[PDB]
Amino acid sequence: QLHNGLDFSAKVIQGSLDSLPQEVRKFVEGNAQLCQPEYIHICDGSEEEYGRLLAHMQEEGVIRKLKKYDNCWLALTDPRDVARIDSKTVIITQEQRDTVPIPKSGQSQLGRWMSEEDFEKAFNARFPGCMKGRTMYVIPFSMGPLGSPLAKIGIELTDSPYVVASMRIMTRMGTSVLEALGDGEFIKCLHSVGCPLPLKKPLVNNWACNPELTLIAHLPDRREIISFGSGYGGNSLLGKKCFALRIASRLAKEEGWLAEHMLILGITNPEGKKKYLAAAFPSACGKTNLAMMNPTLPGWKVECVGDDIAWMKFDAQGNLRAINPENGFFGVAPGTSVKTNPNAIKTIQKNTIFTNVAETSDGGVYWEGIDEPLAPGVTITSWKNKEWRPQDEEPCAHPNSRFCTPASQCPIIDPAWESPEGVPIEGIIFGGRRPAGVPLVYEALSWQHGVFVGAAMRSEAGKVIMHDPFAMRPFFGYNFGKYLAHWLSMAHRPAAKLPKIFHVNWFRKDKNGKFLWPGFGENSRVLEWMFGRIEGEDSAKLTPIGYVPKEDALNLKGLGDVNVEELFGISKEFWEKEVEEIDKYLEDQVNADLPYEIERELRALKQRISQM
Ligand SMILES: Nc1nc2c(ncn2[C@@H]2O[C@H](COP(=O)(O)OP(=O)(O)OP(=O)(O)O)[C@@H](O)[C@H]2O)c(=O)[nH]1
Ligand SMILES: O=C(O)C(=O)CS(=O)(=O)O
Ligand SMILES: [Mn+2]
Ligand SMILES: [Mn+2]
Ligand SMILES: [Mn+2]
Ligand code: NA
Repeated sequence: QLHNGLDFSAKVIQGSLDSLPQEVRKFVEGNAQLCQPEYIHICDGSEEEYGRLLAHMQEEGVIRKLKKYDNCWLALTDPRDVARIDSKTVIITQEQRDTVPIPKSGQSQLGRWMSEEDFEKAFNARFPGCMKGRTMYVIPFSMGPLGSPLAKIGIELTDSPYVVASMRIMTRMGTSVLEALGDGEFIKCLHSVGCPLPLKKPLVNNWACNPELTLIAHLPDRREIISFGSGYGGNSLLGKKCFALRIASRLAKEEGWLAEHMLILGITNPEGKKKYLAAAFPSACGKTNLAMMNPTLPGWKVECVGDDIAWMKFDAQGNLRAINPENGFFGVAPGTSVKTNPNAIKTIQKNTIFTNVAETSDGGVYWEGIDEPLAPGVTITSWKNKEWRPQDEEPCAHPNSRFCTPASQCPIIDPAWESPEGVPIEGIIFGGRRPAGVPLVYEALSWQHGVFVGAAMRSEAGKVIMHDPFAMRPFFGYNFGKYLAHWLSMAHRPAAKLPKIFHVNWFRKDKNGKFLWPGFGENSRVLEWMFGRIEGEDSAKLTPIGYVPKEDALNLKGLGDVNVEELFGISKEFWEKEVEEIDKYLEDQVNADLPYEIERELRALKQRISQM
């Protein structure tokens, strides 16, 4: 330097720029030059750092301590910033077609491309000076066990202490990650709440955000994620959806693996045999309930590897090995109860951050569907920081409110959940909310059929049934047609042991709007059937849509009131409509990039339905 504006050492309040690997230093200092933070804090991941940052947020009114529990905390947000926001989420590539298929007639629902030129303008209108008066925290983090051949490293720069705290839970972060990285590659993650000091606009609820300029961008060819204006969830905790789905799905395509919106569980039967399964359901369709299931069937055990994201790669032996790249659960709070998710209830009463839930007067948490009475006298403060009564029209918790809890605390966390080699997946499950037409469970006829089943996924949002292929509609890092081809190519991998593919529906309803299946821990009975089918058991009957359980194949003991005929009913009329809708969707949305085999599976299903 000819002056003193490029070396930021004097502003470092933890760590040392000299200690960092050369490329990490360049990333930090270049963005410090741009965003103009007051200080730079290089995170070490220590309990001391974590304790002190929580206390600082507490001092500032940014979080409250939940005194009923052990080291639990509550953040209430600006109501403008409450959710991952797909409408302001983009992927930048040279050519649009690499990001989304060019649709035949419509607008793509499979992604949102932005040109390099448009992104440069958007970036320049946002980031220069955006951290003025704030600390830039440098978060070194591993997605996956440290040392796993399947793990990847990120560096997230943020001006949000809430993001630091939450990333310590949801990733493996701190000094050991810098040491593991050395001069290797890493995903560059840049985040700002977009509220430089002095504040140009009012701060609502002590929650810094800039909704008008919110933009969550992914630049896969530059290995960069750049996020501005939201402090919330998937928009700010950049390891989770940004990295471990959007960027990682593209990396996966390049490198021969898969990055999916799937839980991973281990299930052990009464004969002491264990298998791992993965399942892809959309948001609001119960991955976290399944991943942590307390099975009702005697002698069965479920253990949780992860509840949301799976990274999977065939090894040299042909086994599909999966890791959970996360380090915690970022679970939807409302609807979580002792009956719907008793293992979550156990997990979240220590070392857990809650966002947008209600607070009880004794310092506890509350939400819709907690299904748990309060003692007379105990009152509730809503997520909008107002007194709230059970008879009020508004909910006490935001519908997308979340807990953020360490995975190591889960009482059924799988003993191999941090195994660097991953766990061998033997079945993959698809599913969504279908109130009509779709049976409780069916099994695909082939790998190709099963990829089609993933592709054809639909789920209830006046009710609207929308498409959500592979539970990845918000999350494809690249052209969905090419993603299909990538999944199909797995069948041609020498020695591959391709898992059995199933589709489930927990949500079928009778004519009165009542669920036909009780669900939750009773889903263990469906898992039992899958288990047997993986073992080769003669428990399946062929239908037009795939294999279903034979009469009397499901254990229905302790239920008895279940209407199996309606629950497993397959209507020609319904399935004719269904195939037409899938046809129209794939034709428009995937168009010139629809693989031959998926078109063939569509034709085959239409043909089988035609013979009913
Ligand atoms: N009827 C029924 N509902 C279920 C079952 N399992 C989960 N649910 C419902 O699914 C919702 C909870 O699922 P979420 O935690 O939002 O789903 P998720 O897949 O983990 O979502 P993300 O965390 O956003 O990826 C609640 O409405 C539950 O009542 C089931 O077996 N039967
Ligand atoms: O939306 C999902 O599927 C999530 O798991 C929440 S967030 O991480 O996108 O905020
Ligand atoms: Mn979940
Ligand atoms: Mn999710
Ligand atoms: Mn093929
Ligand atoms: Na707040």
